[PDB]
Amino acid sequence: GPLGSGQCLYKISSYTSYPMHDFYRCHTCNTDRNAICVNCIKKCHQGHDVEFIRHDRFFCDCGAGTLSNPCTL
Amino acid sequence: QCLYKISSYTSYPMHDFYRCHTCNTTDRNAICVNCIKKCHQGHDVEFIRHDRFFCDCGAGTLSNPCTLA
Ligand SMILES: [Zn+2]
Ligand SMILES: [Zn+2]
Ligand SMILES: [Zn+2]
Ligand SMILES: [Zn+2]
Ligand SMILES: [Zn+2]
Ligand SMILES: [Zn+2]
Ligand SMILES: [Zn+2]
Repeated sequence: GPLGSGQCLYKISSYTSYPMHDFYRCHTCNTDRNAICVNCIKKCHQGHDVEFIRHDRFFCDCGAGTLSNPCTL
Repeated sequence: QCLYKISSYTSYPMHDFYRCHTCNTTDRNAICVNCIKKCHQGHDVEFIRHDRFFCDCGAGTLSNPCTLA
């Protein structure tokens, strides 16, 4: 298998999957964008207009090449 | 004071990034501090701080009170 595909945890995928977290935004309660935990979104905002959001602490749209201009770094 | 205290735990799980409203072809983008300075100089940028465990609902910041407290 490719390098980094073993089952020892000292491998790249352990580090790149680690700094992620998920939360919800409720657009029904609004306009300053809020952040809501999963338990509250399911119980406190049942039937509301909700949005799932996943954050990667180190992800950068600029360096990732998703913006109109290429990253200068 | 000793660092083994509640405030150490409550300050730890935070991270910050920038949104560039000038570069709006990617909606709700996330940009690092180095890129916002060198790649988006003069753009309409917004600093955003997030706490992994913060919840506006439980915090009482929304119109209705939280039902899970
Ligand atoms: Zn909550
Ligand atoms: Zn709501
Ligand atoms: Zn950049
Ligand atoms: Zn970047
Ligand atoms: Zn920009
Ligand atoms: Zn976050
Ligand atoms: Zn709640």
